[PDB]
Parts: sequence; structure tokens; C-alpha cells
Amino acid sequence: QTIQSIPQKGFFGHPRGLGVLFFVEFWERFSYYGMRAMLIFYMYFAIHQNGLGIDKTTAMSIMSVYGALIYMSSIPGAWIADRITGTRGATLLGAVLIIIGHICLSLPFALFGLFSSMFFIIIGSGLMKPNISNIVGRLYPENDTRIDAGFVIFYMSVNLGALISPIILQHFVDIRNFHGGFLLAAIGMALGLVWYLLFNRKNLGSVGMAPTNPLSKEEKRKYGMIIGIIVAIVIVVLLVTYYTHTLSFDLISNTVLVLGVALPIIYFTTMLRSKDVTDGERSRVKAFIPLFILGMLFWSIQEQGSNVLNIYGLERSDMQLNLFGWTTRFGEALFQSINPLFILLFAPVISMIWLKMGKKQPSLAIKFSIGTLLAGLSYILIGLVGLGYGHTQFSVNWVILSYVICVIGELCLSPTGNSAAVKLAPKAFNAQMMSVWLLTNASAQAINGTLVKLIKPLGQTNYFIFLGTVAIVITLIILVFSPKITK
Ligand SMILES: CCCCCCCC/C=C\CCCCCCCC(=O)OC[C@H](O)CO
Ligand SMILES: CCCCCCCC/C=C\CCCCCCCC(=O)OC[C@H](O)CO
Ligand SMILES: CCC[C@@](C)(CCO)SC[C@H](N)C(=O)NCC(=O)O
Repeated sequence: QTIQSIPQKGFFGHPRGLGVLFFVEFWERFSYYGMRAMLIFYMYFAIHQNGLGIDKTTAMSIMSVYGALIYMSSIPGAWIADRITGTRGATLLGAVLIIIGHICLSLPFALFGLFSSMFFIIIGSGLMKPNISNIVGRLYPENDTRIDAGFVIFYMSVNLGALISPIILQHFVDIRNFHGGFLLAAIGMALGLVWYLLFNRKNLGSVGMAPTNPLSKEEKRKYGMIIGIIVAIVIVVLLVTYYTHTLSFDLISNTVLVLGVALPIIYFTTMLRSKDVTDGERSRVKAFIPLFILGMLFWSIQEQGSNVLNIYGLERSDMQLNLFGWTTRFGEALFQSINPLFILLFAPVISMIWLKMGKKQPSLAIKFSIGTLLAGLSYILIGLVGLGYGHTQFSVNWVILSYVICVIGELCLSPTGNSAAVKLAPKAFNAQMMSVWLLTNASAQAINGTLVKLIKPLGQTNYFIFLGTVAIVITLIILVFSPKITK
């Protein structure tokens, strides 16, 4: 038994291993969100400003495609752990690969340093992200009730890292020391790695030391050829286009757009066509399709606060926080700290609101609809502010209000999405249903990579109104079918 080799207490009434993984996750999320907060400015800021001088639209597209690839790579990353290395090996290789990606950004390698960093962090995150989560849950015995509270604690390390890192790295953006800031994220990530190496063995024991479903001799030969062919075609295409000078980011953004559309179709089709899935289990799968659209519409608007809403704030607002006499300069990277702060303050609050309502509480479909409508209302708000002022510079309080409306929507949607990938899940497709809730974000970010190209022809203000309205109309059309969706 994997529970015999591990302490069952030691970190706030939870297995001691939760403490080890909380410190490790904190530092990976701190360094990920810190690098992320800086990356957008580092890309489009001029060369004289220690930036890369990349086209603003291209820099915006990269942010979304990068985000989409991190979430898409968790699919093979969980498979690798499940069939080859185990979750422990995969978490460790991921962590090492992630540190390499952070070092790439610290060195003076310009565009090479940027794309090589993305490569190592995409691969590392796909290996580390789903596998650290798996280890956390496997620390609790079969009938253990603490498991849900254990994840609530684990995900606090995520938002604490996401909250603190933009506050720390705002200074490096201000003095234009990007390499110094990316080095700080690198060192932060090394602290996380050092802690795992020091404490993993006695606290986590045998948990995830081997793959659950290892590959046969003929399966190693089969998968090896298929992946070999796919990887080789990908390297050939990338190299041939490079030296012929037909290699642009559109090659990546279009490929990832295709992937963001195809993967959800492939997943829903496989589940609705399976012989092992019962008609009752099949009915819950089709019931998830509207929740997938609602989820996608939410993350499309939400994930745009990292590349669209922040540049708009920097360029159109006074960047001056002003609340009841308290006036201060607001650093552009601090826009990334808004959403994790509100999650930290009001996620336990909302959890009690639903618990007091009990069974009389709103359904999965209503909660998702509330969240998406709020995401759409946050874009109608900022769109109307720009329309109202025109060329006139407005208060950053407006841009901050847009972030606050969106995160209030996330508090409705997020605990509801995570609980849906297990409830509406068939017995054989539990890991596959885990992929569809993760794909609501991977697909939204994949659409975002191409969607950002509409800002120039439509106009930034018309773009917020158009995207805001589309979100609200689709939500209102789905909302009327909410009683039938609940199965
Ligand atoms: C550390 C992370 C950052 C946390 C940031 C603190 C959150 C502030 C909360 C709400 C925004 C203010 C209320 C909404 C705006 C009020 C309207 C306003 O300012 O009006 C301007 C003008 O005076 C008339 O048009
Ligand atoms: C928990 C529930 C949260 C509910 C969330 C509701 C969101 C409401 C949406 C949009 C309001 C738009 C207001 C209009 C924007 C202000 C325009 C403005 O100030 O215009 C400047 C004026 O023209 C002088 O120059
Ligand atoms: C609309 C919000 C966009 C955005 C920039 C959040 C606002 O601070 S997205 C990134 C955000 N820091 C985040 O998701 N971190 C928290 C987390 O991972 O849960």
C-alpha cells in the first residue's frame, strides 16, 4: 500500500507531502506568472527599452498560443507519466525542463532565447502540471474525506504565486532589466526544485514511482514510430520554412487554432461513440457540450486580461489608482495580481454561500451562465468606457473594474467546472473528461491567438463591445435550456 510509506498528517491536518508540494507549486507558479507578467512588455517594448521590438499584435498572439500550448501539452504529459515514467519522474523532468526555459530568457539570446524558453516551458509544464496534481490526490486513502480540502490548500499556492510575483517583478519592468527579472523567476523555480529533491523521498514514499499502465514491448515500438513520424514532420516543416524565409508566427497560430477546434471534437466524438459508455453516461456527455461552449466563452474573455486589457490600460488609462483620496501610480504588471487576489479573498466566501443554500443552490448550467454573462459584462463595461471618453484618457479604476467583474464570474464558474469533469464523467473516460474541462481553457486560448488580429480592423473599443455581446447572446440562448441540461 502507497499509504503505508507516507505520513498521514504534518501539514495543517493533511499528509506532510502536501506541505512539500505546496512549497514546490508556489515557486513554479510564482516564477511562471512572474515571467508571464513581464513577457508581454518584454516582447512589444522597443529595442532601446531592452525589449524585443516585436509587432504588438504578434506579441499578443504569442501570449495566447503559448497559454493554449501549456494546457494542450498536459494531455501527452499525463499519458507519459501513466505509461512510461510514473507521475514522480514526469514532475521532476518537467521541473528541470521549466528551469531551463527560465534560464533561456536570462541569457542575451534575443528571439532564439524567447522561442527556446517557450519550448522548454511548454514541454516542462505538460509534464509537471497534471502530474503534481495527481500525486496530491494519491496522498489520501480511498475513503478519505480530507481530499477536497487538500486541493483547496494546494491551489492556494497557485494564486499566492500568481499574486506576489507581478508585485515583485514590477520593479524590473520599471528599470527595464528584463534579463534580471527572468533570472529572479529562474532562481525562484530552483528553490522549488531544491525543496522537492530534499524532502520528496520520505514525505511521498512509493506514490507515483512507476507508471499505472506501462507499455508492452510492441507498444513501445508502435507509439515510438507514430510519435517519431509526427515529430520528424514537425521539425522538417519548421526547418524548411526557416531557410526559405516563409517561417512566421501564423504557421504556429493557425496550427494551434486547428488543434483548439479539433481536440474538443475528437474528445466528444470518441465518448459519444464508445461501446463501454452506457446511454445514461452518454446523456451526461451531450449535457456537457453547452457547458463546454459557456466555459470556452468565459476563458476567451478572462485569458485576454494578460495580453489585451493590460495594454489597453497602459495605453488609454492614466495608470493612476484613485480611491477615496488614496492616489498612487499603478504598475502595468500589477493588472495580473487582480484576479488571484480576488480568488484568495472571495473563493472561501462563495464556497459558504453555496453550502448555506444546500440543494436549493443554482445548478452547473446556471453557475456557468452567471460566470460567462459576467465575463461578457466586463467587456461591455470597458467597451462603453472607451466609447464614452473617445480620445480622452480615463481612470485606471475603470480597467480595474473590468478585471473585478470578470473574476467575480470566475468564482461562479471555476468550482463548478472542476466538479463537472468527475460528475458528468463516464467510468472508463475519467481522464478523458478531465481533458474536456482543461480544453475549455486550451481551446479559448487557441481562438484568442487568431481573435487578437480583429483589434486593428474592428477598432479596440468595437472589439470589446462585439466580444462582450457575442458572449452574452450565446449565454442567453443556452440559459433557456438550463433545466434540460441538468442530468
Ligand atoms: C494588488 C492588485 C490590485 C488591486 C486593486 C484594488 C481594487 C479596486 C476595486 C475596484 C475598482 C474601483 C471601482 C470602479 C471605478 C469607479 C469609477 C471611477 O473611478 O470613475 C472615474 C471618474 O471619476 C468618473 O468617470
Ligand atoms: C456581482 C454583479 C456584478 C454586476 C456587473 C454589472 C456590469 C454592468 C455593465 C456595464 C456598465 C457600463 C457603464 C458605462 C460606462 C461608463 C461610461 C463613461 O464614463 O463615459 C464617459 C463619459 O462619456 C464622460 O466623458
Ligand atoms: C481577466 C483576468 C485576466 C488575468 C490577467 C487575470 C487578472 O489579474 S489571467 C492570469 C491570472 N493571473 C491567473 O489566472 N492567475 C491565477 C490562477 O492561475 O488561478
